Amino acid sequence: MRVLVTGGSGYIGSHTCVQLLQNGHDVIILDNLCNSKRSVLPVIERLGGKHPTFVEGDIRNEALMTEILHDHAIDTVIHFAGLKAVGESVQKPLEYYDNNVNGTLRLISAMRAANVKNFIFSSTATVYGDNPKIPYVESFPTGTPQSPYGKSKLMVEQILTDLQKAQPDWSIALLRYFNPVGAHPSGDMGEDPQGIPNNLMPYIAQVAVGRRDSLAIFGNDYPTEDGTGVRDYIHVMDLADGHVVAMEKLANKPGVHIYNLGAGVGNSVLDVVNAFSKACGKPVNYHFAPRREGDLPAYWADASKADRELNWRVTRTLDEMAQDTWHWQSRHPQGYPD
Ligand SMILES: NC(=O)c1ccc[n+]([C@@H]2O[C@H](COP(=O)([O-])OP(=O)(O)OC[C@H]3O[C@@H](n4cnc5c(N)ncnc54)[C@H](O)[C@@H]3O)[C@@H](O)[C@H]2O)c1
Ligand SMILES: O=c1ccn([C@@H]2O[C@H](COP(=O)(O)OP(=O)(O)O[C@H]3O[C@H](CO)[C@@H](O)[C@H](O)[C@H]3O)[C@@H](O)[C@H]2O)c(=O)[nH]1
Ligand code: NA
Ligand code: NA
Repeated sequence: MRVLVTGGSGYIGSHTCVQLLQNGHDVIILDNLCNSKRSVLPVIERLGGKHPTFVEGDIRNEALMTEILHDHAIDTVIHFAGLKAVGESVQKPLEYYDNNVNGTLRLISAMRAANVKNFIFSSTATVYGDNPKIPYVESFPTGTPQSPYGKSKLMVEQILTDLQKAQPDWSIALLRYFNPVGAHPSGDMGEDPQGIPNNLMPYIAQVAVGRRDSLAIFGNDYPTEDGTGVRDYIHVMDLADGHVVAMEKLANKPGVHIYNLGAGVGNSVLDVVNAFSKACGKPVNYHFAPRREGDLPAYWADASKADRELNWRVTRTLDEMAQDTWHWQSRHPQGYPD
């Protein structure tokens, strides 16, 4: 199929692009590289075993999107592009609503112009809000996210649902990610955050690689087995695979298909630390710090729907997630080249 992968050079989009190419689809990446580098493209190429087309641009550019879609005879669009730093979203709301909400709206607006009607959105588990019912199920109503980032995602899910209804031939999937970690098994691709990592794993990897002193565990007084926060960690390769199936199965299937993407199991901070310590052959240094604003104690997915309906499920373990992350980090300590 002809797919447009926005944010395609980004972290999750780069691995999805490799897997799309392995399944022989025609890929066209669209990225403004505000959080990624060209240096990945070649890697995507190699690992993908085929050449994806890249266009540097912005999702907010209605006319460009509309051109790209027409020009490349796009069949479906995978939209990973946007801003996702929770914390900064609290300092700079405006920029989050503009790139996520408005960026999305520009993109879909163009889709509408080019007669494009198959779509896959990068959603979150945060949409569930502060839901005491765990694990989370798609049939639960949505709550009120603590952050502007959380909010932009949800708002986009509403806009997309409202569009789908007015234009019922559309095929829209709302892929709610949980906690994506890990890297390409080759160790040649991986998450490459610039500056201080806001996420557990990268942070961990950074301490491990020796760039950081200690991992700060935000809280130890939670209502969990070990007192640390619990999340459903999902290998990025699993994620990718899923995106490939969603796209292949959902195309031209009218409706709003909501699916949770996770391992459907919970792991605590210490758990992750332990997996990582084991993978890197040494004790990961950490200490306990206070609770992180906004943080929820524990949650994980109920990913039965994806299983039944798409026949999709996670095949990688927590161990590999740590191993592959260590491999990457250790093989490319400076990340992707300038
Ligand atoms: N990684 C996570 O922890 C998390 C959890 C759930 C949701 N997601 C979502 O999935 C998507 C991908 O996340 P990720 O980890 O790969 O993020 P990422 O930063 O690695 O991917 C974003 C990419 O999009 C590009 N970009 C940003 N805004 C742009 C714009 N307006 N126009 C064009 N390109 C733009 C960035 O350069 C980057 O390549 C995002 O929407 C994110 O909200 C990921
Ligand atoms: O240095 C750190 C970082 C994280 N944590 C804890 O680790 C868990 C994971 O936190 P983190 O990796 O930052 O993930 P999230 O808070 O779980 O949010 C990520 O995943 C969310 C969906 O679950 C999305 O809303 C966001 O896009 C995404 O960045 C949490 O309980 C944190 O308190 C620490 O103790 N120390
Ligand atoms: Na502020
Ligand atoms: Na960062």
